[PDB]
Amino acid sequence: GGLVPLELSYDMTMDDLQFSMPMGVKMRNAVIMEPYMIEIDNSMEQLSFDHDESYLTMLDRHGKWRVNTMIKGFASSVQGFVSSFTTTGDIVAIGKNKADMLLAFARMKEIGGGIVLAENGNILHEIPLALCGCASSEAYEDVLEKEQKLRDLLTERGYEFCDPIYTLLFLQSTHLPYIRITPRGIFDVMKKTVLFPSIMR
Repeated sequence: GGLVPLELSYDMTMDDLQFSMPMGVKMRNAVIMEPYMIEIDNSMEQLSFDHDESYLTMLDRHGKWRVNTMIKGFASSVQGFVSSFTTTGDIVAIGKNKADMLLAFARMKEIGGGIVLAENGNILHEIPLALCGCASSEAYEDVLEKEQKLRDLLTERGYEFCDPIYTLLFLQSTHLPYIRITPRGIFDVMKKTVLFPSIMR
């Protein structure tokens, strides 16, 4: 557990894992994304491993809003993956098992923020916020280790692009084409309009 956990005003529940919009974001490379029409049944607690469409939920750090969409091409067997290591402070949850996503979120809060990869009821890997980037040169090695391991695991589970941290960091960047996830919902960068909107929690 955590003596000093991330004191978010909310816990992530199954109600934050309701997916309904027919459109998701598809990775062209590590950062460039385009709209795509979801081709699979996004009502299931567990998604199949024979495709590369994963649930993606973006959650307000303050718990007011959330965006429930799909990301195609991030991975094909990531069960639960949560990161609070964003420049906005907002929370990203990606995966194919809603229970593992909830578990990774709870564990992320327990360790005081950061990155948590969970799988089949267990925590596969975690990086506390202090080790997600090299804030202190003293910790460089540790950072590197924590990072590389994460890479390896994500690469084993279908992440084929160069840098998943890059991906996560630029999901909300409305100046990079072609579609982004914003507090107002998914966002068409070229037409500068909200597509399907966010949900008030």
